[PDB]
Formats: sequence, structure tokens, C-alpha cells
Amino acid sequence: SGSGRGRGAIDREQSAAIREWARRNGHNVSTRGRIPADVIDAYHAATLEHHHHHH
Repeated sequence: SGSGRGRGAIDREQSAAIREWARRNGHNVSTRGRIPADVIDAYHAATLEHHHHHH
């Protein structure tokens, strides 16, 4: 009874958003588990620099 692990929610759940972003950009990424830090950095560059070092 009550709330618990049966909800299926993840703590670092932005992994799925980085996987989707990598798929939308045609970049190599795994279907499940961890993502390479180079692709996490690639995602951070896209979210930070596109309104700083782009026109």
C-alpha cells in the first residue's frame, strides 16, 4: 500500500531526453543504461551555446 518503487520513476531521468536529443541529431547513443560523457557534453553545448555563440 502507498507510494514506492512500483511507480517506475528514475532519478537521473533526463538520460531519456539526452537519448532522444542524440537520436534527433543522428548521433550514436545506446537504447538503455548509461550515455557517454562526450554526448552529455554535446547536449550541454547545444543547450548553452545556441543562444551565446550562434546566429
